[PDB]
Amino acid sequence: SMQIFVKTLTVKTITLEVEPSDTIENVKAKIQDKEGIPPDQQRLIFAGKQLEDGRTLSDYNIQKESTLHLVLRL
Amino acid sequence: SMQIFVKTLTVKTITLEVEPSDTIENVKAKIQDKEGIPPDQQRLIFAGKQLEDGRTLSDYNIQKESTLHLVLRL
Repeated sequence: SMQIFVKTLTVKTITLEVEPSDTIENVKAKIQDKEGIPPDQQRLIFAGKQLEDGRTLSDYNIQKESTLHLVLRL
Repeated sequence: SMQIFVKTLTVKTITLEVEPSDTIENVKAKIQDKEGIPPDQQRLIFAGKQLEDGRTLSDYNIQKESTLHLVLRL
């Protein structure tokens, strides 16, 4: 009869396949391919630091099964 | 070649087909059908007010194409 919309906000953990030498920028692109989030809205955080696009995961000693935090720009 | 995890707060907006006389409990039942969230783990919000199970969409003046907000609770 009638349609309503429900906007949901959940805690979600995504898994990515990466190389220690991938840049933060390449990681944001992989997040886009999986979530449809453009890279310019993505803020990636590890151990309290904002991750810089032009650096690699190894630059931040992001190892296997490390967990990044993704926060979106408003 | 490694696996990493990215934890994010993800926004998903769902559409529901309802009648103005549907109870909130009936609406949560439809959310379960489409997202698999049981009604007691659902915190359903309209216009900043938490919606009560025994009340209808009309009671809260929820009209066509209205948007509700949902977060998960234990």
